[PDB]
Amino acid sequence: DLKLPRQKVELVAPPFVHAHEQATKQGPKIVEFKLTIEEKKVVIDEKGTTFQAMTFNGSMPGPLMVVHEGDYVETTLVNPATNTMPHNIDFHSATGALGGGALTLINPGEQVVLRWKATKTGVFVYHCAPGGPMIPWHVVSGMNGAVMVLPRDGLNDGKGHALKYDKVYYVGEQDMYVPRDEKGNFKSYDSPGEAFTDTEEMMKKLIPSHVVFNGKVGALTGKNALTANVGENVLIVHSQANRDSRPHLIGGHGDYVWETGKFGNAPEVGLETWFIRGGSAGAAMYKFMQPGIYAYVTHNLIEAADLGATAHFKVEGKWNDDLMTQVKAPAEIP
Amino acid sequence: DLKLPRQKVELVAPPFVHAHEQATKQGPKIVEFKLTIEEKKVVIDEKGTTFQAMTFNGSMPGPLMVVHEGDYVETTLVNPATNTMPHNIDFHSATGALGGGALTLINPGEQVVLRWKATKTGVFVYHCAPGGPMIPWHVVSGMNGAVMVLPRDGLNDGKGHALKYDKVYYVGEQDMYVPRDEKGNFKSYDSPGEAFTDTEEMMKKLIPSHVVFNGKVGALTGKNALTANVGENVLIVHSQANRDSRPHLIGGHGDYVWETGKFGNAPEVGLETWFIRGGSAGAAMYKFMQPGIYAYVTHNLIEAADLGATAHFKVEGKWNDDLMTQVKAPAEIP
Amino acid sequence: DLKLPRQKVELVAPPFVHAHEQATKQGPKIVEFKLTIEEKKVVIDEKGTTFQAMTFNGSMPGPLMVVHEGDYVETTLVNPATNTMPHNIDFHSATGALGGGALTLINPGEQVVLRWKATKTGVFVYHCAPGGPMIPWHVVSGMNGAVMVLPRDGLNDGKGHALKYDKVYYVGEQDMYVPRDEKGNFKSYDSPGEAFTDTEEMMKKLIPSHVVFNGKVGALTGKNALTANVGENVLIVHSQANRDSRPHLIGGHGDYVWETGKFGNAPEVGLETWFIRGGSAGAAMYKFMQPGIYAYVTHNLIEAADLGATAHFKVEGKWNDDLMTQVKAPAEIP
Ligand SMILES: OC[C@H]1O[C@@](CO)(O[C@H]2O[C@H](CO)[C@@H](O)[C@H](O)[C@H]2O)[C@@H](O)[C@@H]1O
Ligand SMILES: OC[C@H]1O[C@@](CO)(O[C@H]2O[C@H](CO)[C@@H](O)[C@H](O)[C@H]2O)[C@@H](O)[C@@H]1O
Ligand SMILES: OC[C@H]1O[C@@](CO)(O[C@H]2O[C@H](CO)[C@@H](O)[C@H](O)[C@H]2O)[C@@H](O)[C@@H]1O
Ligand SMILES: [Cu+2]
Ligand SMILES: [Cu+2]
Ligand SMILES: [Cu+2]
Ligand SMILES: [Cu+2]
Ligand SMILES: [Cu+2]
Ligand SMILES: [Cu+2]
Repeated sequence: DLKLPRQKVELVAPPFVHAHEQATKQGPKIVEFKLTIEEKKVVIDEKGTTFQAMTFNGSMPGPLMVVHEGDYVETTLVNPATNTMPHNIDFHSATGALGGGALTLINPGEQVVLRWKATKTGVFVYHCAPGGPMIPWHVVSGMNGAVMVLPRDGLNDGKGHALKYDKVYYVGEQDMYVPRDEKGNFKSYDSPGEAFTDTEEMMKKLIPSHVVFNGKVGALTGKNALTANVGENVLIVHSQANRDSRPHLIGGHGDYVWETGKFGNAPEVGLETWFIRGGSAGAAMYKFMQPGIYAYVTHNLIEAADLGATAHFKVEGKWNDDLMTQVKAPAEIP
Repeated sequence: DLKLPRQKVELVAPPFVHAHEQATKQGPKIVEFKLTIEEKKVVIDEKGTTFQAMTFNGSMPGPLMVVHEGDYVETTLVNPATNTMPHNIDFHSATGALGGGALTLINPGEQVVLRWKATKTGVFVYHCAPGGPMIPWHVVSGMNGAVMVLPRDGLNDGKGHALKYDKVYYVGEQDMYVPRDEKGNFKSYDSPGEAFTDTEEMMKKLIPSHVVFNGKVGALTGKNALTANVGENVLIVHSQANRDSRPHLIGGHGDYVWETGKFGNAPEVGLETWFIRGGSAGAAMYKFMQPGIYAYVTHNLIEAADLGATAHFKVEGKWNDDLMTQVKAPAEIP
Repeated sequence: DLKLPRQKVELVAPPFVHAHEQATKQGPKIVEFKLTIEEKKVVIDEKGTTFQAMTFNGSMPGPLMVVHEGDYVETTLVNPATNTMPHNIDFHSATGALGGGALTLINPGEQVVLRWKATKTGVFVYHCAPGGPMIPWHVVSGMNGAVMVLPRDGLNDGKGHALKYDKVYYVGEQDMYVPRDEKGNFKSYDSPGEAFTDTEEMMKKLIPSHVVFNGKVGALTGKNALTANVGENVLIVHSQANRDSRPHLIGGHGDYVWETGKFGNAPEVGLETWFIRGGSAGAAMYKFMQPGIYAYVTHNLIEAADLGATAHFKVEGKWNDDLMTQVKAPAEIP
């Protein structure tokens, strides 16, 4: 007999986040979301390597869901008949039934509706988990995203001061396991089922072939670079459902970071690089001080430069010579 | 001339913990423990793979030792003549002599008695360390456990409030390196000595064949699942003497977590997944809110599902529909 | 028009650190440093394995630079014509232009002068980053070091009390990727360019052949052991520009640790093992209580004992039997 107001959310594809309030005068609501599973072959690199992806809402990562502490999150999970496998959903933000996984197993052609109370604040992973060896395989195939549960008074610095972001981006990092043939080329497969045996053999060796942001090498570069202006406070939510990551903003800092991702704890200040434990999401806020190109990377630089894990920010504004200056340009040695 | 009262402890096999007080009105005591080394071939998986184990007290992990700050811990380490190698013990809780290792090297047929003052609170690893390349080999063969040093006033939340657990479990995670033959089957050996060359070659490649809790795949499942009731506050001590781990309670949380494991620091609150640095123990407390099956995993899901690192909790009590409910069971899509 | 006093620093090779004040009554200064790049073939192990190194100032790690909050750091980077490749420098302590990398790219025969304002306190990595796949390759070839930015009032414990160290050491950990030939011996190369193809293939597999402190197996052992006396408070700065590490002082503790390395955050107390995220530096302070040999390791014990990552401390002073004692020496079992 839960008679609270209902609110529908129109999810948007990462790295963007659906519109939301930080601090709110709204009381608890039932917030309604819909996720539709899509299994699909996608291209993950600039060489044309293909991958058997499985996704929530067609994206890797799945979209970021944003609610406030004490809301009830009501998700309709849909598994169309065009898919081949059973799927479910496990929210790390939720309490009971394996995070919802034990209540959401659906075959192709079915849907289910789960409600959970958002009793814990922070950013949290959600992922598919349809039992046994299928659990890692569905997650590393792309079936993961995140939810953010905000305090109703918004974020704070642990010393009584509000922290308000001007914009938020969600960076979902994906470790992928694409097998190679005898001569050393990546293999292509006709279905997720056909990719399973070779993929699992590689998975158990624990070394990914690719580590990407937003589903593909270079996804968050060029036309699709992240953007900001000097003076803007940007929140970057970072998740990794299976493997550790160490985010770093090249040329910047984490001014306020929740590396374990949970807003009941004060943020740490002034970090160079932070650590996202596999199976979690974290968040870092930075106020841009300088214009120009920044790279956002995992600071295993082999992964960042060679395996795919680099995003860019393009930042507009005025250069600050007090903070940094080229005193003397490259010249011949005296 | 140390004339304090003596107290003997009867150690018990993991995941259980010998009986102890949290807050105590006892003053410092000399607490007496005995560990007897056993080298033994064991089965580590449901396929019948064997492993040359080396253990404290016949178990992997070694038993949890519990004392209070300011106690003196007096350990009799015994290396029976039925063993083949020298062994020792290094306590991360202890100060000096390589943690005791430099004072406890014993050949088969010898015993030694070490006393150390428990000046640092928290959970800490202990492990064998008999010099050079033998150090990693004895540890990854199973020669590690943990000790817990409690404040005399018990645990607190860093904000002045007591945190009392209703029960404690010790989960020791073991990375194992079992070599394979040409056709790809795991190899069996007649002695630890015979397993050494092949095992060391694999170890140096840094990828385990198995990652297990309590010594074997499935050790903490079925009849041997962990248990709780709705409303019980459970402390889970987690150690990993060689390699990082990222614990996660599927369907729950870490309500209070000391991921670096040291009680001089306030716990973090409301975590989804925490991080145990290789060479350390950590502790997490959770009050169960929902009945049913939970899985406790490292959230590298490949390790958890495919390499062995999953435990279960079976929890009794009343389902809470406010926290989670299946609004609509699986049905055909409209 | 920046008219502050100038101060030159004479850098010294790691693990030592150039002389500096902790708390200072000096105001902001322009502190002047010079780094000269050297590409050179070096021996990294006791078997005589060679490696194509690239370094700042001829050392791995590069020297520790020490300044105070609000200083301006003016670095002359020199790339002599005896080198073969372009190089640059990226300071994680700096704000803008990819940490300075976008302003410091120099060919063999050129130098550049960069100034940045030290607005963030802590220890921070610096490394070369000359674009694309070259970034990881130059870093894992040895082109990284660290800078320490002290509060002007020196270090504190977060509870109002000064923490003053008696001496500081800088331990730079390097993951190295040396390829093997068919029969399994490590390969030697005539130039960094010639080592590139084989080295990159190995790098992308993410498993190092060697993990060393101060450039070589055994660098910080024997005549070159670290030293202290009972009663001395020693700060150990640890960096790792590419890969995670888990420092541990065998027989000691981290009395005060900033594992994310940033002095705006209070240190954690009483750690056994701490965690240095790849792409960062951290710092730990310990007051020695016992004489004798200590080992300082990463507590992946395979890396420590088998791949090269062990340093020693030799500590003078009086043994404390209250803290630890051998109650009974090794004797035959009754
Ligand atoms: O040329 C035959 C020879 O090649 C190997 C690979 O070294 O196997 C290749 O050819 C087989 C027969 O065509 C294929 O089945 C196999 O997939 C392919 O690798 C050898 O095993 C074989 O003797
Ligand atoms: O059949 C001989 C042929 O097999 C190889 C493996 O490819 O070696 C196998 O046989 C050897 C002789 O019986 C064994 O010593 C060895 O352990 C086994 O792998 C080849 O090396 C050999 O030419
Ligand atoms: O002995 C020839 C035989 O050896 C292999 C390695 O198994 O190749 C070796 O010899 C080649 C010719 O000398 C070299 O080019 C190569 O580098 C070396 O590995 C086989 O490929 C070849 O059939
Ligand atoms: Cu799925
Ligand atoms: Cu999960
Ligand atoms: Cu041993
Ligand atoms: Cu140890
Ligand atoms: Cu360089
Ligand atoms: Cu960097």
